[PDB]
Amino acid sequence: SMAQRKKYSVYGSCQAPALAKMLNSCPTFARDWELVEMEPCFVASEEQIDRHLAETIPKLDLFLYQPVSEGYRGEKYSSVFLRNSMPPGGNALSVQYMHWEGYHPTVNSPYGLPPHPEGYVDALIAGAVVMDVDKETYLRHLEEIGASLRIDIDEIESWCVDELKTREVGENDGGKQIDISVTDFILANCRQKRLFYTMNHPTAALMREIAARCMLALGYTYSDISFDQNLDPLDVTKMSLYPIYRDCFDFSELNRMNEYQVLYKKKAYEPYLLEQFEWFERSPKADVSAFFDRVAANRRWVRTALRRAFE
Ligand SMILES: *SCCNC(=O)CCNC(=O)[C@H](O)C(C)(C)COP(=O)(O)OP(=O)(O)OC[C@H]1O[C@@H](n2cnc3c(N)ncnc32)[C@H](O)[C@@H]1OP(=O)(O)O
Ligand SMILES: [Cl-]
Ligand SMILES: [Cl-]
Ligand SMILES: [Cl-]
Ligand SMILES: [Cl-]
Repeated sequence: SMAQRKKYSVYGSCQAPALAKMLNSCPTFARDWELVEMEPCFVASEEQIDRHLAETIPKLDLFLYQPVSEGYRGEKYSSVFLRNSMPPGGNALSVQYMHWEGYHPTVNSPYGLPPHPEGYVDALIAGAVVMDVDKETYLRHLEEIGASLRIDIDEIESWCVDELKTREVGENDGGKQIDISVTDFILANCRQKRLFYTMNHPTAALMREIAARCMLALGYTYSDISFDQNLDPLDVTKMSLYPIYRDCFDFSELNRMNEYQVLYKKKAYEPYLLEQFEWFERSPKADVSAFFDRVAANRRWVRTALRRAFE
């Protein structure tokens, strides 16, 4: 019934609690399923993950999860190890980890550098710092950078799709193919609808879409699927598209590059980008260079933009 709904959990990145929130907002889903919450992979403590292996997972009818490698934090947090503890007759369905750099091709997260309080940094700025390009020069060249990215938009999108398709194979989930994905949807809609606020924070529209695919995988009909349209669980931070590049997107509005939102606060694009320079200049140059090299290695358009703007 209702006090006798089946039990499910959602484990994975920050997208996992967001997906549970979205699913719970569908009355037909909520009629059948009761959430038992699991902390996501980046925050679960050892005590918490131990408890979930012992007490949560063996009681689930459904484990919706994103692939998480053993190398991330250890076996205990890995999707292979967690799903192994499911009871007989339980169902474990993998859900795509949604990552897409196509709106903000200059943005990534620190590797080998201190964590940034906002979680994201502009990697092209890191390259400029290494190249001894001054912050004022960079700010005067935003259009040249955006023009380069615009010329390269198809290459960028092709790579973004390939990264998702490669991950569908599930190497970080013991070689199990990902059950539930939205790759074709993302490519087909990305220029028409804003699908990501940051590379790994889907907007409401994308969260609804993936939640819908989960419901289809569970055997619900298309007509069963409806969500709270006001839910936008990953809206904390909103990266701004660069000038010129932004005009490739149907939704693009204000001010020659929009303000950023970071941790729910608005920040004008000029001070935001100047502060990125200041942040990188605090770290050892060798480490900033290692970071930029790591980002640029498989992202041709990044070095191309730096060269076209600053050579
Ligand atoms: S909801 C956003 C919360 N943020 C995070 O969890 C931090 C960023 N994500 C990750 O570190 C990983 O994606 C997690 C969730 C821990 C899973 O890690 P795995 O070891 O299982 O494997 P991944 O392939 O998911 O991650 C490895 C690196 O690859 C980046 N990444 C994932 N997906 C893509 C796509 N499609 N394109 C490019 N890069 C992608 C991850 O961010 C991660 O980056 P590193 O810089 O190597 O940490
Ligand atoms: Cl059971
Ligand atoms: Cl799809
Ligand atoms: Cl924008
Ligand atoms: Cl060229």
